[PDB]
Amino acid sequence: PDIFNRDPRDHYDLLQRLGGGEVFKARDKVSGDLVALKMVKMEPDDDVSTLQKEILILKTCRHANIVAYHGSYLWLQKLWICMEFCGAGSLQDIYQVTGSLSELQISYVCREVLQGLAYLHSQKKIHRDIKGANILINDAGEVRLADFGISALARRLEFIGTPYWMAPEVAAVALKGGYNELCDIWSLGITAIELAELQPPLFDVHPLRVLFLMTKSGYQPPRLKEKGKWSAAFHNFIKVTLTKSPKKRPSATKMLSHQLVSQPGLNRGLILDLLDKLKNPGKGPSIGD
Amino acid sequence: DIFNRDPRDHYDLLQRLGGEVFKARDKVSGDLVALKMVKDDVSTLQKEILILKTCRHANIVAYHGSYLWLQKLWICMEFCGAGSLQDIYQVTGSLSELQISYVCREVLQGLAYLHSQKKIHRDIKGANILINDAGEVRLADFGISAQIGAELARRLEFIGTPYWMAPEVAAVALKGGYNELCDIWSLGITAIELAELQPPLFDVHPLRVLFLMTKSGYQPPRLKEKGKWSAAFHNFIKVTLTKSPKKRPSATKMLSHQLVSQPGLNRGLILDLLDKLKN
Ligand SMILES: CCN(CC)CCNC(=O)c1c(C)[nH]c(/C=C2\C(=O)Nc3ccc(F)cc32)c1C
Ligand SMILES: CCN(CC)CCNC(=O)c1c(C)[nH]c(/C=C2\C(=O)Nc3ccc(F)cc32)c1C
Repeated sequence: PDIFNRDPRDHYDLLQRLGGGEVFKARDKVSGDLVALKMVKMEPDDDVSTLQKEILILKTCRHANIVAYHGSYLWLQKLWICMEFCGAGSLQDIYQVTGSLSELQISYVCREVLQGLAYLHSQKKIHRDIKGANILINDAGEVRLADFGISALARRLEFIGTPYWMAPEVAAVALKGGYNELCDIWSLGITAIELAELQPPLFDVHPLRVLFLMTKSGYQPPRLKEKGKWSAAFHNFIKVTLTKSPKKRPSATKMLSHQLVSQPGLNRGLILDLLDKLKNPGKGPSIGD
Repeated sequence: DIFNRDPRDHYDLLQRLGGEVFKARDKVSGDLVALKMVKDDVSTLQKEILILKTCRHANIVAYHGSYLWLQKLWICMEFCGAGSLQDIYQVTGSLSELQISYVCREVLQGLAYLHSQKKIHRDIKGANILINDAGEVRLADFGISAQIGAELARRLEFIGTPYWMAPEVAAVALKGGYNELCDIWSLGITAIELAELQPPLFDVHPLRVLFLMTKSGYQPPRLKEKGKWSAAFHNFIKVTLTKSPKKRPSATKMLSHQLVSQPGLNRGLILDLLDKLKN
């Protein structure tokens, strides 16, 4: 897992707090390469073997659409995860300045996220948290999924020995959990709306009320507010990723052949366009020269 | 309702009932009680105790108070002289159709109440159904039912933004992926257990049973010896054992079923069983 009991300041120069555990911009002391350092506060009763396993899940990822992992540092009951630095931050950080993404910019992001998701799911990993805040953009306009599952089955293993009085739905939860990797496909459909509208659907509704409505029978999956503005391909992409039944929701590899993400002309240049907007968001210079 | 003062001060310890539950006597009133001894978050502990304390119904064991001493938690509960139905049938053998119909009615009254309080028992079985000396039926928690409910309520307060969650993820975040109707199915299995001395598939490996239950085309269990039981009993088993929880009847709905609504269902049927237990 490459977890070093050393102080991270020995190898890296902390530069600036990027966000919030806490993420910092850092420079490699020998090469001068920019990295990101995610600091996670560890409690004393935390199990070491469980931390090594979680870290190794990140370490064993070798895909272009998942942030690269360089190493980890355990010092002062604080874990420092060293990863690929993505200059433009998250898509949430970006759209909060630029406004709504265009249909082609979203199509390219969805394609890149789906490539990341197809790889994770083929390794039996579930991101579990796909949203604008967790999709990073580097200076080249490239898309990376941030780290997942760190400091997040054993309880469910206890009941497994006595299933004889269990209802079929309880037995299904006990054996495979109440969800699988297809939860990420639904989260990506919500993310595509988020990128188009600046908010996920029902964002103005109380957290608890949304949870209740989502579980309530007759629950209708979200849809894009405007119609004509978006192609039939984009509306269908949202409709199929937001399939209510996970038994009917398509896999990431199935989605990769969808018209919205398989169309020609989708490249990081679409994101470099968005980045240009980010660099100069306000109006041009006034008469005061 | 938890105290730091050692329980031996209020109660005289008696014989171990099952392990860890103990029979005990109140030092001032002489009243018999049962003490559940359990060997860490104080927020989750208070949540568990409150679930037990707020259970005030004639078909649910009464809570008296709790004691935290030597890192051990002693939960003082109402005493039921005949122990669990499991303890009983391992001595008497099979219950009759009328004794089962009476137990099912009493359990359903206990469940209708728990379900009305947004509580789920989650471990309905012969082992968790107590019988007192007067032939009355009380639902109990030998295991970790209140712990599960408390742990779920704890996870709810710490549940992050829900807006990107798939509906199935929302269901586990909100209620562990199922609802109160699981108790209805467990009651269906318990009625077979009281009739045959074991739930269906008891002889089959638990991993194999889990795979069998989660497979497509899984047939709900049925009573083995069909001619021994009435059409009403066969039907009660059929409807409580509805595979889909969308079609499974509620505890209030089940209380209007012929098997449990019929006259001549009273504690006298269990008194006959208890005398058989003493014979
Ligand atoms: C809070 C205000 N911020 C201004 C500094 C908003 C803009 N955000 C920023 O600058 C920013 C930048 C430039 N990078 C990141 C984050 C990460 C990065 O590079 N690799 C990672 C790997 C994993 C991970 F989980 C996060 C990151 C942010 C938040
Ligand atoms: C296996 C046969 N054994 C013979 C010695 C045990 C028979 N069983 C017995 O004696 C017995 C008696 C008389 N009460 C209980 C249990 C409880 C009780 O009264 N209130 C509760 C409240 C909560 C709870 F979680 C358990 C009990 C048993 C096991």
